Amino acid sequence: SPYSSDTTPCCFAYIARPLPRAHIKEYFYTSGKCSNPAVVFVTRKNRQVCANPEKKWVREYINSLEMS
Amino acid sequence: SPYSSDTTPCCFAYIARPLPRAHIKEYFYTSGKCSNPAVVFVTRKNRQVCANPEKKWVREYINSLEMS
Repeated sequence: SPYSSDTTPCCFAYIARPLPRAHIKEYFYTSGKCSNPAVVFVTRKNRQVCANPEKKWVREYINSLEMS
Repeated sequence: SPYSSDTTPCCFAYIARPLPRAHIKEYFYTSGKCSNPAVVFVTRKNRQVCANPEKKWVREYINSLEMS
């Protein structure tokens, strides 16, 4: 992008415990304007969380999110 | 902080036009886990925007936000 005036979702920490996919409205990755590329889950309570794609349940949710 | 698993509001761009303080629920600064320290306004539509403190209306809103 050329220019965007909006806060960027940069995640640096990672959660060890998994989250309730049921309460996980949607998620998304983040990088470029950050220190490292990581994932970000979002529940219905506008709650954002940082998760690494090197986990066993993390990639399980992303794959269970974008199905056919 | 020791460790926090949450996306950080890092702003790098800046808006030239001012915003409607009336629709500006609240704002906050951002830095540390970012490239540069900047301000961030938030309207009732959970809309976040990046604003520099070197403007004429920006510091006007922050000062008009935290009054006595």
